[PDB]
Amino acid sequence: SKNVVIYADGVYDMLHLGHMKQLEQAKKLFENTTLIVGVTSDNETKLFKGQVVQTLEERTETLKHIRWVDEIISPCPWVVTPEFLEKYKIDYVAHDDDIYAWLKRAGKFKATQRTEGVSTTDLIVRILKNYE
Amino acid sequence: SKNVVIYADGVYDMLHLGHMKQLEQAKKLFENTTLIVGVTSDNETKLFKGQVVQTLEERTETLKHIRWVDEIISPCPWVVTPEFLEKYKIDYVAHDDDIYAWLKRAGKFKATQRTEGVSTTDLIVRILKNYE
Ligand SMILES: O=C(O)c1ccncc1
Ligand SMILES: O=C(O)c1ccncc1
Repeated sequence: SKNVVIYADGVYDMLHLGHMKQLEQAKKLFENTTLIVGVTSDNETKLFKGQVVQTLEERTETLKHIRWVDEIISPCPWVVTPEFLEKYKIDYVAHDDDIYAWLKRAGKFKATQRTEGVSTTDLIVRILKNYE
Repeated sequence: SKNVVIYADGVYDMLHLGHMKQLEQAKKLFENTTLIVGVTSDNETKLFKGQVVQTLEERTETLKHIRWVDEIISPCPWVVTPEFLEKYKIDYVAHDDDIYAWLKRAGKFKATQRTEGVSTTDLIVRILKNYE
């Protein structure tokens, strides 16, 4: 039945299994979907969120290799607007966890979940606790 | 035309863009392929190659999220045998760079290439040279 357009934005820095579980989840919200991933720009991220270690090109080249990803918007806008939804014909925005209030109010919000500990920072911890 | 079975084995530890470029390359050796990825066991790797930081389960869960990967054998045998080719009906083995001599001799070897510097170890270097 109807193909549903899903939009998930993020930094997607040092992409780990937690990101991928999230993308798979968005991708499978409905039986027939197109998953659009948005990749935040270097400057906006570092100005609003924090340090990023991978460039925009690098963070986006990786997402191209993920099975669940159908389209990539890179760079994507930092805030999602109603115009943005209409331009890309987006039916739902998928993200963890108001700045999402207006999307919930419109019934266009689908919550997805983070997976803890599986991150690339916590992997060096493992390498490092080879040493007392 | 004919669907070609491709087999690429590896450790696939802390999967980076270099691994993924390799898998994409194997996947696209022929127009119609099935790419089988083999994931080496924890013990055999640590006994023959070196330390691995991710478990077998973890290294395999990640590969499931890669677009190019059609089938996963986990754990895969450490050495590839002619029996192994017949059991999984494999037409070509894809790997970098003899222990591949017999496969070349049989015309069943397809070379793929590593991409340098894009590895997860070299990313902490980048984080770290935030400090003089
Ligand atoms: O990663 C995030 O929370 C984010 C997503 C989209 N725009 C800005 C930040
Ligand atoms: O990563 C490798 O070189 C390897 C591949 C398959 N069997 C053992 C080692």
